[PDB]
Amino acid sequence: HMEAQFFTDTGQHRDKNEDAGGIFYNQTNQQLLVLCDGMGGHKAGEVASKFVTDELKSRFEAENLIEQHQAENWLRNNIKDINFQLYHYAQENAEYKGMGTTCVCALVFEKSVVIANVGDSRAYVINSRQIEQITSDHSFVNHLVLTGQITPEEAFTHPQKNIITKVMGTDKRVSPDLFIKRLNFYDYLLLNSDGLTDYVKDNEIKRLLVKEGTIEDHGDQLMQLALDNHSKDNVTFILAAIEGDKV
Ligand SMILES: [Mg+2]
Ligand SMILES: [Mg+2]
Ligand SMILES: [Mg+2]
Ligand SMILES: [Mg+2]
Repeated sequence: HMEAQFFTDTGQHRDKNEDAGGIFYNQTNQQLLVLCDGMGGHKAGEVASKFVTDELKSRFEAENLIEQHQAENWLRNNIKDINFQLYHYAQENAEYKGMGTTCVCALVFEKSVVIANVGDSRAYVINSRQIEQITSDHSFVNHLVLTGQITPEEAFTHPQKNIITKVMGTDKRVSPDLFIKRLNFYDYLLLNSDGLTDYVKDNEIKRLLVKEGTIEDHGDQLMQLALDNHSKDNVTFILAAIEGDKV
């Protein structure tokens, strides 16, 4: 496990916080990082994001040991099952129909992390020289950027800029993206909702994290930066320190 902390804020421009997440431990104290952005454009976004977070917490705490070679399958299978359960929970309740959430999550190992992603929340690794986004946004504007139809600068003002193209809960099937990332030579692992990176640029995050400070120092400063940039969304992230391999 890593030293890690969860940070969330409703933001100045939202009535409710539909983001969710947490840092959970299984029976041998392995660590699972979870972050979910519940959909505000649809009903009951906080129900959906906390449904997925609660399910991942309960399922992970019931495990004794998930070794690195089992992690991709554990995450893929549990995300698919949770999506299935959430879809039918929504179908069975008219006030929830259409609800959904992103999910980015990470199982932590000594030398690596295994990440699953559905939606436009993000995972990054950062060191003093670079910041690498591990995940790829399942968003309509990312589709437009990757197919050459708009520039990445246009995506921030596009009328469909908040639309996402893979979401938990909205269909009985989902295909999460799975990533394995070696942690060697990185300093921080960051999971975040788009309320952060829609308003704070990658190089701003890198510059903040290369400064001295504890995880709580960095997280409070990073949260204040998103708010100073007038984020119009809920802002949530987990910041985790990667321990340099000792001599
Ligand atoms: Mg949301
Ligand atoms: Mg977005
Ligand atoms: Mg370093
Ligand atoms: Mg959001």
